[PDB]
Amino acid sequence: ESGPDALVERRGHTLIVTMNRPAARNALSTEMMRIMVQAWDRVDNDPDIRCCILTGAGGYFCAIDALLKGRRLTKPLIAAVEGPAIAGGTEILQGTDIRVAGESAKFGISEAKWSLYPMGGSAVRLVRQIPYTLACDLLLTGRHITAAEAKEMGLIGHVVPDGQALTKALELADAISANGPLAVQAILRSIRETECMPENEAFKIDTQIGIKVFLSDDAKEGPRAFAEKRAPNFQNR
Amino acid sequence: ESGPDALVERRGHTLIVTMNRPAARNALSTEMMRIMVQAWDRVDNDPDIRCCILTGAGGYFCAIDALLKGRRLTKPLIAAVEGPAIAGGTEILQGTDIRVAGESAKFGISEAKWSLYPMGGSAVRLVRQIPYTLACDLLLTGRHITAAEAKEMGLIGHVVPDGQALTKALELADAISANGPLAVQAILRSIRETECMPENEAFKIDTQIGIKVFLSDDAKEGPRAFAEKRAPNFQNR
Amino acid sequence: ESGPDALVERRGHTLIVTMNRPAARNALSTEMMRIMVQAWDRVDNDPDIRCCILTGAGGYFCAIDALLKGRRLTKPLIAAVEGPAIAGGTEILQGTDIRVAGESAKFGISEAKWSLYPMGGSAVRLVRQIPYTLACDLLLTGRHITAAEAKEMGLIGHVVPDGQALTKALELADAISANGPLAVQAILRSIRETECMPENEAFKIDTQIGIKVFLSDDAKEGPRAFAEKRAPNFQNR
Ligand SMILES: [Mg+2]
Repeated sequence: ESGPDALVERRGHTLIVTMNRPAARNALSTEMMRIMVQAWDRVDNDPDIRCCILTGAGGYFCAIDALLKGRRLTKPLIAAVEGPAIAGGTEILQGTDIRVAGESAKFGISEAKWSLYPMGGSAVRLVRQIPYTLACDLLLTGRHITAAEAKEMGLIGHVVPDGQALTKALELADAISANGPLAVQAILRSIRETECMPENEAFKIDTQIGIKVFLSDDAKEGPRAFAEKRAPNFQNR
Repeated sequence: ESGPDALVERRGHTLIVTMNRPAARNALSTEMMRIMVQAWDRVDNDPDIRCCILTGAGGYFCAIDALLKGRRLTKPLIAAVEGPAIAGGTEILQGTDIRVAGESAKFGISEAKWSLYPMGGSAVRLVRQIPYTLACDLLLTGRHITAAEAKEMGLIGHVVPDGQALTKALELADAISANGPLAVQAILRSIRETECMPENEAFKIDTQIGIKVFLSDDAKEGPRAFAEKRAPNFQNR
Repeated sequence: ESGPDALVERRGHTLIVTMNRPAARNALSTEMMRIMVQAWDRVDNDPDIRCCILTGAGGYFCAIDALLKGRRLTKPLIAAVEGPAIAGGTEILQGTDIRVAGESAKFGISEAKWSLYPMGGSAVRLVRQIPYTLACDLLLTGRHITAAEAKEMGLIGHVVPDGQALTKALELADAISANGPLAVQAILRSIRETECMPENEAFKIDTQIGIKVFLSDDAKEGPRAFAEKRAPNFQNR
């Protein structure tokens, strides 16, 4: 209806991306997606950004690519879900790392009800992120579930009262942003680089990623801060 | 004891396969397995079948291949488990997609207690379908668990009062059968084809499978039905 | 402070390894790690050992390699966790198969708080062992969780009152040790050998491992014992 189809805001080291078509339940638009991709590039390219939050306006969530298919942000992405996260909203959710929902949020992948296909990658990701039979139930029946059920399935990690999803997400982003950005981002890189590698092969990649972190200046600041019984002040190097 | 070792029945678009040796707790027989494999071929070859249900007779579950090892049905398979699903019964369970159990059902892989090995593929599948340490507990101790515990582990998705497992399974099959068969079956195909592929490689397979669905006639009927605010009438093309 | 940095004890077929630096919250030392690796070799080389338990002394857990990175014991390993299992303790935990914790135990991977990296392999293993978003929460925020929360996540399987973790672990080891060691160890071998192999390829490895078990003398003793309605007496051959 009014304004840009996605808003981008900054809060400390956290970049907040708000899908903003509330009159259309934040249904994806091409302008919404262009704003999202450039925010994604901002997250990757700005060393001052340590965390990203994805949310929707107007009591809905959503009902280089869109749902981050073929691309994943190099910094942590927290979903703050209020209200419906159906179809596109649940596919996007699987491209986020940490997941908070309001109590009244709903999840579901309804594409097959209309003989459509989930193009956002749910048929690849969902069985890898929650127990197989629970994933199959969602993908094949297309039924909608509550936030409580989603947490029970392991699809999200936190359920908060309605309206507090963004608040809790910002608490989590504040904890991430206070951690060493080089460590946080190396962990993500390892998770992605080692996917579907048997662990003896994966450990070789993971060990080299880790040793690189230990060679940083920030890896000296962390221990110094702990010995000086004070909070660390990381510089992304 | 009496009758064929497996019964096959039709209910709408759903084919129902009933392991039928209740005097022997539906222990697998070669005649039971031959009847199962030809029912499986019926599911795959009959475009009118959109869903399959596997259950057992007589208050037991079970206590191209048997437990669908080396072969998986190309259409969704729902387990309706009443009573014991031990050893063979829990291996078969892992070849099904959606899983309903009566409250008094029991699960377990007891082979190692007798220095036997689970030949139905549990040592491959189980750690991939539920959390690693829960899978290890089952496989290495051989202990039996309740339906409630199985749902807690993510091994099954639904627990219903005793005797209602098939009823709930038929509700779920009715929802699947009302969905677009080309979409439902492409999702399964993607899940199977992309297994253990890193997601950037998997997404290429998954995208092509999906686009093929969108090119179908049924993918036009689904949206037309929604716009005409009516239920869709799919033709498997 | 006093005594060897790790104790090794035997209870029937079970070898018990106790990280023993309680004054330092059982923080890993090089002497602790040397004692652990030789105990590991004992587990692998002694046919009389059928199960191993890893625990810590003094109401802490821990706060060929250390956390079994690059190496895994060929026999089942049960963690008995009392008190803090932070950082090193939670990485080690992921190299164990069956997991018991006292009610007051705590888990967490805090490395990133100090811009350090989890060198024990958590960035590879954790997302494979529990739901993706729960793993990401732990690894990226570094926050600590209770034993109840860990069981909810699927990170451990059993929560017992404080002080009873080793007792429950010994119950579980007794059940494992009574099972056929050739079967138990083949299951582990299959799990490890088939990791990240698509199941149709994995099943070929898993079938050959299993058939080898069935050719053993113990695979005849198990059925004979059941027919003689008596407990089996396995000889690891
Ligand atoms: Mg997995």
